[PDB]
Amino acid sequence: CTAITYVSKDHYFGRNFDYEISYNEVVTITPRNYKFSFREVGNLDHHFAIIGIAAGIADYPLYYDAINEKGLGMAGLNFSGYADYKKIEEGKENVSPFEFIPWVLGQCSTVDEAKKLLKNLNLVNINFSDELPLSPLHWLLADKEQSIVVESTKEGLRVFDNPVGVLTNNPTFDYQLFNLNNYRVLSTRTPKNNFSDQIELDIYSRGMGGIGLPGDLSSVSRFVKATFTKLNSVSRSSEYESISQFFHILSSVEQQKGLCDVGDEKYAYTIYSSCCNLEKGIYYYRTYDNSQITAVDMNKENLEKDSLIVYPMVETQQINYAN
Amino acid sequence: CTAITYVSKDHYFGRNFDYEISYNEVVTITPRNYKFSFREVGNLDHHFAIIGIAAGIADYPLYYDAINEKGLGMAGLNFSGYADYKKIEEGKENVSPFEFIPWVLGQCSTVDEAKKLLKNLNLVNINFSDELPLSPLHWLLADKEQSIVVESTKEGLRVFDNPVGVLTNNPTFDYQLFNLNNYRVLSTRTPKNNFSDQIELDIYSRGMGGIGLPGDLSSVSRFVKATFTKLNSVSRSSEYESISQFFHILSSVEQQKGLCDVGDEKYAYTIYSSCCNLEKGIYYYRTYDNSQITAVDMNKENLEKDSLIVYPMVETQQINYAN
Amino acid sequence: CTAITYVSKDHYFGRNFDYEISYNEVVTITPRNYKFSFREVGNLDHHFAIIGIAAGIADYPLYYDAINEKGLGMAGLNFSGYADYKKIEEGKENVSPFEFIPWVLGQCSTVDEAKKLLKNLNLVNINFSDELPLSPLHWLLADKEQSIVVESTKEGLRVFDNPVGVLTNNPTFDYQLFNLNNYRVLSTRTPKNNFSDQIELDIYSRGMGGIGLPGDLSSVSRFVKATFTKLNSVSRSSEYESISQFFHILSSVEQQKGLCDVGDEKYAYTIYSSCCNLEKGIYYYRTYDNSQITAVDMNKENLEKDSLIVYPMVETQQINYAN
Amino acid sequence: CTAITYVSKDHYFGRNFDYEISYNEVVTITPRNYKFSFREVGNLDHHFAIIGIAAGIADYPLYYDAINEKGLGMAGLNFSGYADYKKIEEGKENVSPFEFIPWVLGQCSTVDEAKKLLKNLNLVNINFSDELPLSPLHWLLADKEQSIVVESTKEGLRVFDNPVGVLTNNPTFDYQLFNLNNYRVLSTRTPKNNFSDQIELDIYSRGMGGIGLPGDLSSVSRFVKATFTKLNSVSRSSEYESISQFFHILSSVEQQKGLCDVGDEKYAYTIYSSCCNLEKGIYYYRTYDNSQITAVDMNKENLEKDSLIVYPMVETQQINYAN
Repeated sequence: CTAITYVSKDHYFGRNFDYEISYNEVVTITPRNYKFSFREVGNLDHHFAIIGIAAGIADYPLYYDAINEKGLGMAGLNFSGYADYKKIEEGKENVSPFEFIPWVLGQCSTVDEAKKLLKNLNLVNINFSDELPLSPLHWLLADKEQSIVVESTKEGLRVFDNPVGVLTNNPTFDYQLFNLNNYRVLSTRTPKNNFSDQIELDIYSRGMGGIGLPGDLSSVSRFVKATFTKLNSVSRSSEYESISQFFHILSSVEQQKGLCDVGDEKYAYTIYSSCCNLEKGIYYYRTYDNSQITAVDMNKENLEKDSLIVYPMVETQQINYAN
Repeated sequence: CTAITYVSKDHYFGRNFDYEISYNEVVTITPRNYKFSFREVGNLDHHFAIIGIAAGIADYPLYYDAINEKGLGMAGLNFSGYADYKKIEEGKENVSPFEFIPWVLGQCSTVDEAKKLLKNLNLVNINFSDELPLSPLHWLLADKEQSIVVESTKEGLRVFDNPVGVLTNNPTFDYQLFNLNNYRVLSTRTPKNNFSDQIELDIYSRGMGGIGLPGDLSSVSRFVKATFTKLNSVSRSSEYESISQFFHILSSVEQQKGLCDVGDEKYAYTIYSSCCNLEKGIYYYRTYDNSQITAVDMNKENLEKDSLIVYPMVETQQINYAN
Repeated sequence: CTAITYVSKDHYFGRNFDYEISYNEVVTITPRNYKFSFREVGNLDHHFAIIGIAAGIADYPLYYDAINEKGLGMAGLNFSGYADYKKIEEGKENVSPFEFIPWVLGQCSTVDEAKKLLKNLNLVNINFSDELPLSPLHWLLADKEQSIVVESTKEGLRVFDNPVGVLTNNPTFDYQLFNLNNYRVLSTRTPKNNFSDQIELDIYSRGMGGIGLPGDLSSVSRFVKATFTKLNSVSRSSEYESISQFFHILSSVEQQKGLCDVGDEKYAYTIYSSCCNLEKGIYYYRTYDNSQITAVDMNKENLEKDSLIVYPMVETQQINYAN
Repeated sequence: CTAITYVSKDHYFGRNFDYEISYNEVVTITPRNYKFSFREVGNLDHHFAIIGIAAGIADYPLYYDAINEKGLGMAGLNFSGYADYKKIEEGKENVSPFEFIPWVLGQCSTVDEAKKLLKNLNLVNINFSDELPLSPLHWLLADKEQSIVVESTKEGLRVFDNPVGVLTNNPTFDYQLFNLNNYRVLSTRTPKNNFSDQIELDIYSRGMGGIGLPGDLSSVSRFVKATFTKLNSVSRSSEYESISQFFHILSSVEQQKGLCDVGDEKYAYTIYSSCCNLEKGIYYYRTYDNSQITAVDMNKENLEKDSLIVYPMVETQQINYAN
């Protein structure tokens, strides 16, 4: 998985969901008066509306990622072997990983607001159900001002500022930023010949600025490539051009089927790619086998309802036969 | 640019068109009785029908790439500094680069037929017009059996068998092939710890078998990653699944605006990406700002006509507003 | 700087000293009755004998690295921007970094003995003199059983077990070990063609198993190359063949004059390379401009002396003229 | 193998010889009246004196490399699968590769005379004996002005100007030179942060300008590292500092025992490193097991004699015991 933010005119949030098997992913709009019950903290009976993609195997919205009506987005990504969830701790706000996105997005308008709520957080090892045990995750949260990473590990809980607005998988976010130092030389422009002024070296290609940028599908490589591609993307003139650019950023680190064998010829691939406009509350998406962008507008729903609004995902190729 | 062939059940041919300014790219079908006049060789009043994308110019189909009704595909890719076109040479079939796609596709049903035709070729330095001078190019040709590469350089004209079915830009195809030798260790599977049996190294990420795959936008790196992506790709035989995978291959090496500055913030990008089904004579494309796949099927035209049939490209996002 | 341990039959400890200026380096034997007066802990009037290279600018052994008569080694290596030395701390053994090698090598026979001593350590910010401010360092220690790394950073004092017997410069040892994870595929053997079984790739060179191994003079690169070369070294068990292999390992990551510009054409270079036989108390060294190995044997001295025994370093080429 | 030239007042020529077995290497001086009989060309009864290292497996001087008394150097380096020797061709000068160093060095004082002598060369597939079959080789020749590469391949005989003064093993020299274009950005100085101006990247280590330089033992990687290390080396004009720098260039790309397994745990290693002063006729060398530089001065012999003068190689460490 790779989550990013991107600023064009509006502000965007979204991610590649990379895995070897799809359950029943659905787009779910959680309206304001859908009651959020939490196992160990106060229930939010009235809360901010939420749109995200979720696992369609429960009556509760099990969001992989989501934005709320106030322009704050949040995404969980695999953090296998690194995630550690705790026992209940008296004095702390005890929240399960499965409840975590509803907990933040339900009551925070901004990243700064989330940073305060996170001050007494303790992420507790409580499964949604016996059938559906907790996944190991870390989180990126973002609004139009900034983003942060939330990592609960053996050492404890850390909340980092994200100066690049990108997150992938392992390892800890401090290592991911540090590894960027190794790439200071990369550029969008043709480099000078610094190798030696004794020989003429020929600029035989465009794009030599970037040689060194890694192209594999590992978590660190994808973080570096995604970061370089996002930081150096142009902004665009319209909504349609902007989400174009955004999906180009996500394509840069997507996982094509056949390339990432995780087991007995079992293939991890980008099952969906999401792009969310934080100002407009629109959840755009593509899937592996539908390249057309689909838009689900949370503001077209009645956000005062008390029941989830659940749309299946458009999964088959949607082709424009033009002649 | 990057051009590839791919086989699922059918055989597919297509390219990324990578340049810093879009002109008037249009899908153009050349029917069988559109007379081809050649400046220095014998005319073809009747020939195979062709579909491809061209520069949108009334008087002649100036193709960047195309396929014919017999399942032969051909594309010109940039080859700046390496391309060399020749004086008229007596006893040769003297053919300009701008005429080269119509010359081969017009009378060749297979790559083998192209091989025999190319024995007598001399590519000559004649512009289409004073306003429209030749580009430096080389060519990938392909059918359901094989692909070849054609390079006219200062040393002369070579025809290479292309065992990987991929072409990008500079240098010569022999170097490009050789360089793959350096990537023998890349894998779709997790590598063993060969580094030392005295220490334990942790598999902290998925996709570590690809580490060392270049991810930059230069010509050689794009060649390596397209090749690795194409050769290790998997897909169902169904059409939608197959073109989906093909477009993911092209996505793996596309150029995002902002990342390749070719001189004072003029950015090279993947203006369009094509995929052609050689068996069904269908030209599918995406554009930088339209992610939906568009199909133009040469068989729905009247291929006995003698005028160009030109379609504007669908260039803005065609989005499914699903709610 | 790079420091390594190595086992053949005997156990060896040594380092490359990589810097832009020489501080009158000398081989110094500190005999047993040379009184150590520490600024904040108790004096050691009788201690283990020590042999190392030191800065010959005081009648005090200002060691860069050394071993003692009981086969324990210690080396200080640049750690600039990461090292943090502390205020005097109550209930701790407050040792200055300039006293640190004497403190440990004077009273410990083994790494395990050093580990106990290190539990109570606080490295204090006390300069040898107003004319010689403290250097930012971190330390490798080693005996015939194991090696450890000591880092005093802003977060505090950490002692690591060192599973590879190598250390370089920045960053912290945890990153350095984690980064090895990236090189799991490197091999001493020709790799299989894993890229694709659809194509034949030629083994055009010996040594292809190592492709990916970094060759630059940076701290992480040098850590990776010294680790791979050390762990994959072979040699027979004789003294000369063992130390030969050891200097070959150090040679792999030495810094050639001209290649590392630290400033205004100021060149950091490997001023010396050391190899110490822990069992025999022999300090072997080469220098940039003397490729011959020189040996100083601690045990040929009167170790009951009370004054430093100082040998000049042979720093001009000692050539065998065969005719 | 790696062969280099280097200039620092005097002009130096030299090589690493890398193989997994020894053929009793000796320094051999061939005096002016030692008769060279050639199978297919005219004998040299009188010729220039030569010094070099040879396989001590026959009474004929089977030089791996050598220099003559006139300042011209020539070395044979492994070129396995690339070298191709021919049948005798009427109207050529037909020379076996075993004859080639005596043929050239016997009678040329400069690289230009070598160029003229080479114009009609045909390297013929004729063994020294039934017992010693030819080795597949290419050559570096150098004098104080320039160096050249000679490659007889399946496609023919080519002579290249060598603008870097470096040669290794496979592939052809034109690819080796072309590949340097890929490393145009490497620098001896710390690069700026081109990655992005939006974030701060720290210079946590010295030598970061070199990051990307390959450090493995393969033919292309050593060519690239030897080239960067030679071209950026800072020259001291005195003899000992000059040969000292030279031997550090060759150490940069030496092959350590255990790291290059050529099959069945048989290990390729730098058996010797040579540095020849062309002006003075001195053959300086080190071996894998002797770090001290040994020097053989051709001009101290009676070069008017007619028999070979052999200096067996020193193959124990020559340790300077200082106490």
